Amino acid sequence: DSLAPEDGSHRPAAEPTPPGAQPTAPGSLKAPDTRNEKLNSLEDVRKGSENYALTTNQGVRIADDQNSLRAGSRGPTLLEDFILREKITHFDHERIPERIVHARGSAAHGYFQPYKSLSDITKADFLSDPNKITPVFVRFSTVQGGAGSADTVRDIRGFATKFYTEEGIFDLVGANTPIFFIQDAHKFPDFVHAVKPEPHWAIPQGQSAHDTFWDYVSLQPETLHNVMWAMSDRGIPRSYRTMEGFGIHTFRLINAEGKATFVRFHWKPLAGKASLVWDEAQKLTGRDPDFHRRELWEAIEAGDFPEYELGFQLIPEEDEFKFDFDLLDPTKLIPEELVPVQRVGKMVLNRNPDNFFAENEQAAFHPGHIVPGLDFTNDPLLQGRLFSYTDTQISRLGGPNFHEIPINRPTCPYHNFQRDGMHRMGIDTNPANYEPNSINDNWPRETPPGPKRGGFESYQERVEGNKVRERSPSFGEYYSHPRLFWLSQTPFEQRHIVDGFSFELSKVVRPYIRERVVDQLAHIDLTLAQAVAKNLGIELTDDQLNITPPPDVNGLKKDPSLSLYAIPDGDVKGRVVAILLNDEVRSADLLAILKALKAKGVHAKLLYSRMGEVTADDGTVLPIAATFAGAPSLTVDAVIVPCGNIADIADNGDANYYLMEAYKHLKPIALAGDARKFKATIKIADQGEEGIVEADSADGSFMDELLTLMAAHRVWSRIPKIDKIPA
Amino acid sequence: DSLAPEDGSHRPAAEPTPPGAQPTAPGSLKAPDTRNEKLNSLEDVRKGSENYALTTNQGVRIADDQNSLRAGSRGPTLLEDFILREKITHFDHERIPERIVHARGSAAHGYFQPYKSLSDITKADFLSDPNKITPVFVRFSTVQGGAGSADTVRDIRGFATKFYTEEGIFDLVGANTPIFFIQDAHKFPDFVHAVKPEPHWAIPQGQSAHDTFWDYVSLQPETLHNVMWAMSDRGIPRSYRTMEGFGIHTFRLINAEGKATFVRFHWKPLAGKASLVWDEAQKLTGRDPDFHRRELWEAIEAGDFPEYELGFQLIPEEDEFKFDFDLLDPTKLIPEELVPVQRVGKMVLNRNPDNFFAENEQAAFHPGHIVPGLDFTNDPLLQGRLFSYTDTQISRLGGPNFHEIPINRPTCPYHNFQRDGMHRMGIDTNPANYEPNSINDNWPRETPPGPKRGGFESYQERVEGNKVRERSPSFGEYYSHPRLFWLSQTPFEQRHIVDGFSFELSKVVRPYIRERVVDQLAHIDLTLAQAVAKNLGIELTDDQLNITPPPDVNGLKKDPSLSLYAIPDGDVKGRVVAILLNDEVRSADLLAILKALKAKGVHAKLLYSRMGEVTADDGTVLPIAATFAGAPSLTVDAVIVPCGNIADIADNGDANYYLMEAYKHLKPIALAGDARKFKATIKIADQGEEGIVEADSADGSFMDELLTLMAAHRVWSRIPKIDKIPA
Ligand code: HDD
Ligand code: HDD
Repeated sequence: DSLAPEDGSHRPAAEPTPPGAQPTAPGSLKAPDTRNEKLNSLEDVRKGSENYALTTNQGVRIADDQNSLRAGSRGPTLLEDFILREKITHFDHERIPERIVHARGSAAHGYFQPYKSLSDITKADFLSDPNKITPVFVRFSTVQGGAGSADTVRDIRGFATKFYTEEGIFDLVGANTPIFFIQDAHKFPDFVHAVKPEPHWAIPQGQSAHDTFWDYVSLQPETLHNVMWAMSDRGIPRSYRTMEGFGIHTFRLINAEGKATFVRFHWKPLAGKASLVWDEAQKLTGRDPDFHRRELWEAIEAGDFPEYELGFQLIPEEDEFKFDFDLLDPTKLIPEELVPVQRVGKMVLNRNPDNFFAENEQAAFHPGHIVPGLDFTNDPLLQGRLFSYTDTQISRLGGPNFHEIPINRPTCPYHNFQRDGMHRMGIDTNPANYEPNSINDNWPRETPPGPKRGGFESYQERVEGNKVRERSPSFGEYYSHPRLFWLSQTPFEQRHIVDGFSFELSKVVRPYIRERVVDQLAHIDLTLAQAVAKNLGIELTDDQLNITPPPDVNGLKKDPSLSLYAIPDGDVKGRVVAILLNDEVRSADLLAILKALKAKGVHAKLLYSRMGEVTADDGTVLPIAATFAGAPSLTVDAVIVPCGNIADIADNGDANYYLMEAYKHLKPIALAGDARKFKATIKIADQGEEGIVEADSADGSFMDELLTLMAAHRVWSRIPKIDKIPA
Repeated sequence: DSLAPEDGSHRPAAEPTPPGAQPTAPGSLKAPDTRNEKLNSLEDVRKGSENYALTTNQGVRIADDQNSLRAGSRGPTLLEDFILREKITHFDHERIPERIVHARGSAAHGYFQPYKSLSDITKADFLSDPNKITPVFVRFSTVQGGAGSADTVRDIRGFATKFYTEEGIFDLVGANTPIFFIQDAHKFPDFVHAVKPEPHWAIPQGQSAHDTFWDYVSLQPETLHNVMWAMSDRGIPRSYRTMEGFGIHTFRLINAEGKATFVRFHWKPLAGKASLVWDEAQKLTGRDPDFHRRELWEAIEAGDFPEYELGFQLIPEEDEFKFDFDLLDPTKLIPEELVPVQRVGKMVLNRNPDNFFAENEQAAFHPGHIVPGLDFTNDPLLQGRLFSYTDTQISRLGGPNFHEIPINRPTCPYHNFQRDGMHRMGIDTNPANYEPNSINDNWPRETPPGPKRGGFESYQERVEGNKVRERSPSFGEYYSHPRLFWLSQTPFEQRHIVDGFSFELSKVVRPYIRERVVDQLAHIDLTLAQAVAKNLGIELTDDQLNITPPPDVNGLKKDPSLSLYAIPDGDVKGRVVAILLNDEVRSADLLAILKALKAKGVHAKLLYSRMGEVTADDGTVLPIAATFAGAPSLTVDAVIVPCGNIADIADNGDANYYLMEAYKHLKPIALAGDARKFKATIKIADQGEEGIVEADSADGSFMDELLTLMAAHRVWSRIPKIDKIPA
């Protein structure tokens, strides 16, 4: 019975559409023409549904899927109802363990291509030819929260890319900050337990603002550098598209001649760097906990493909010990002023998955999954990571055949003498299951190392030392990087860092813990220490006021690449404007607005006080995306209020608060005609004010002003005016 | 090392302490003298920590837990480091599958005691004597969200009680609404999948406001009744302590004579019925996603034990067919005006767990777990539930030995011939592992049914009919209960229902689904349908305008027990008041304020613009609990602003907004002396207005008036005033 509407409006058009225009859908139905080798290789397991009979898992057609089998229609359910038990059994066993860390993540498919051959420095096949494309699957995530936690929390973000290369899978498993909190993997469980929900009551979710995290940080100064990044606006990115990606550790590139080059991996967001502000981010976890997941999926459906530039920081083997920090210390970043990021290639994410569980939830990424031409280093965090990502999927993905889960399968050949394990898919026909063997003539065979298509051979690094459980003495420096980071931020970023620490520490119940953290801040910078201390009602002591600042990092007093906003990098394509409608919209304003927005690739969401439709002054029927309360200003980048019958929304509480919220969160607001009367609500400026666009109508000049504001992301000059507005 | 602070402030006092005064802690440490048989039985597995050496899982002392073993202090990590590998292995496999539904839940220990023997109607041992104390373990939950999802979402709430009886575990697995959405267990997966995050992208979390839920609802009218409950304020409870509890299904009570009585289980909140308002609940999912979990824990730590009264709806076997609706239909409630709830006993929750994962996450509840004196019915939803709850823990808790997990273990004896299975703890010495046997003289033995301590025998219900997959025709009525619920709500409750539907339907992207639900509502009540339709810009057709309303339920045109607020049941103990401080507070007001609150067990939180202290007019040093932004008005029940230097916070946006938010969410507000200046922030006239307490000081009747408002929960007369106001 229950069928599609007559008009076929149940199904989304299979073409790129702006966010909100059509219901979202599985990637292969939304963009059937978007292909790559990995996507095509998944065709063996994709299952359709249209025009097929409903069946059991054993292929038996079901006649009645509305009822259990029972003795009489008001009788007991019978044990022989195998249709019911199969259906319930499958339901009862739907869940699989979520990831210990990074449980909350959003993923997409894409492709990578190098700009030029990198054969002089590496024999890795995927970086050898500019016209050789490598399919990717990328998963972005948060760290602390469960798979059901919110997206816009303050946390580090994970940035994992699976490269399906012709010589094996390469997983580049990184983050959105260039360092990690700890130095040795042996302490991972301590750090993670400290930041995770506390053990007695399992609170708080997706928040570091609790006693145990700050206790750990206070006793483990090595965490301060990544804590600085977390407390900055880097901890609350606007989108996965507008954050940097870093592999954190120093790895090696190995060329065909055997030369090893130290490398640190970077991802540069081609959409620019952009973060939310704390109040916005926190409120957004409540208004839309799926904001980053939704934004990524819709960008891809709209053709606004998340694009990243892969970059390498290359350090010659002879320069290993030439910085004032150890290259193998993952709490230490390599300043771009010292070692520039060389551009390597572009990564484009152009298709969403079909089924989240099957492809995203089951995907297994592991930093040990390298290929010939790449190698590890002795970074002690990286070292311990190699043990963990293979181990963990034995329970998470049920066994050692996790490489056979469709999303994890290599697109290149794979043959070995490994057999069985739970849910073995591969049916091996090889007479032998061991080597050496004569019965299959020793196949599959080992392959000597070589310039191309060779077997993996580890770089023969000289190892010289006693068996010790000891931290390198060169890792024993914890304040210089934190301070380099602090001094590289703009004044408004520095305040946001202050506010982040002050907010977090205010949630720490034990006051001595707050004081210990403030003491640690005094070893980084007294201006910073004092600003936090004042917000906590703490007085720095005389000894604290006399702590000598840490040395500069190899002479650097700052490095602007560490700031999100010091150097403009603002792209408006893919951003969204909230348009506040009224019941007699001036169609001339609306036309100029959409044309201008369309030219720059900026989307629009038409909002009103109710759903359904509104008719403009020229009879144009405008479908309403959401109500003012339904899609808060949190969800958009700027707000436009066109002229029309302004008296319709002039006394609307939600319409007024929409502007106050956007204003508080430093977003550009544009008011046309009688819409300028909303200026009173945001008690500010008579003549005008930088950040607020105004004119008698919405024209070319009005829209160019707004788009220029959006290019700079937020109106930082308005900071001084926001802490009086009651919003 | 010796890192605790000399002064012992790291450790919370082991005595009842109000919320926020001390760091929360594991139950056995916070309240060591609070015991019961189950808590004492868990002593064999409880593990301490203080004064013990740090070891591996095999008992080997660890010398250095900061480092991995490597060849050289900057060398590679060695495979022989078994201390590293064991610690990472345990960490790597910490997670277990979350529950398929109700993954998000908060639990506590407690006890139950009947008021009088129920031997005349049931031979269940736990109800046979008023002096018989039964230890309980209760878990409250949401339904849709994952374990890391938020607490104050709009959803049904789970309410599961594990009764550790002398004759077996009795699990009463209910919810906070008297009905469920579907009629037959075979459609459970259908309904759940429809409400859960959509499969392509896994959005949205913790919400039924999406197309697939409303698609299903519109095609399955049986769901309308529970949908009505969810859309009302019942879907967003103030706390687990202030919601009702129901078993939903009609079960049987069996006495010693063999007589069967139909019974529906009820839980009455002794703190009363109380819910949030939509905007507060949604915002509160952002400001504190653990609000219910925290509130439950802290109430128990303050000694404000959640107390519930078990009640029975009793229906004689001869009255099975005397109602308009089928007694076995779970989408139908039994109106208390027809069948009164008879008070049976009291449940007190007085101790939190020690470890959330071990006790809360691994607890397994199942409604098939009944004891002699209770029995099932043919309710088709219940029938299928009996299959599911044993089945699901084979994956969730790793096997069939899940009753051996400490929290799940019976306190009474258990002996049988079941053996082996993963994680087998019990070491059986019985020579026989089968019955009948002679080698152990047939022990353990079967026990015949009898008045007390006898074997389980099912009630010999007559079964007659053909083997059919068929819904009983008596279940085919879908609108009369929904309508009864609608008509029993107050006008502001009805507005809130209209608002829930309107908001949820606005998040449904396909307009035709919205229209179809509107068509269903028009079968329930025209006023309701029209109001929702208006908010969605949908016009009812003339046909929809003349749909004749469903008949009354057995002559009833309303039943006031179905309303949260129609019949007052306001309890103020355990509620919390925000106190907006200034830098020269009038200490006399503060003393009057704080003592009046303490007298009624109402908690307070002293807030300010920063942390630290503030000095009152007489030099009294006031400890600040949180900042205005740090503990938003969403978390409190009322706000008081004492006299003092009001100009200190008068132009503080946050303080002003605090009052705007609380005013909007209908909470009592009290302003003393110059704190009346804030009236212009909330637009209060000079003469005052109901819901706002105001006077020259906090003396006389100021606190009694404020406490009367708190007793009535929220100021429902202010609804019309909140319409405008930009907050
Ligand atoms: C020693 C253990 C260890 C340590 C020291 C790290 N983690 Fe890790 N992390 C794991 C143990 C692990 C894990 C336990 O193996 C996980 C979770 C489950 C999974 O599959 O892998 C994982 C997941 C995981 C993911 C999610 C993969 C996904 O999206 O599926 C990311 C992006 C990171 N990690 C990145 C980091 C960063 C950049 C780290 C340091 C630089 C780091 N990990 C340290
Ligand atoms: C046939 C399937 C079935 C049906 C029709 C129901 N559920 Fe259920 N229930 C599940 C299958 C299940 C489950 C999959 O077996 C769960 C998941 C986790 C578990 O242990 O039990 C569960 C758990 C579960 C819990 C959480 C126990 C805890 O806190 O651990 C609550 C309170 C209930 N549900 C309540 C109910 C009620 C009031 C429902 C309707 C009357 C209902 N469920 C219908």
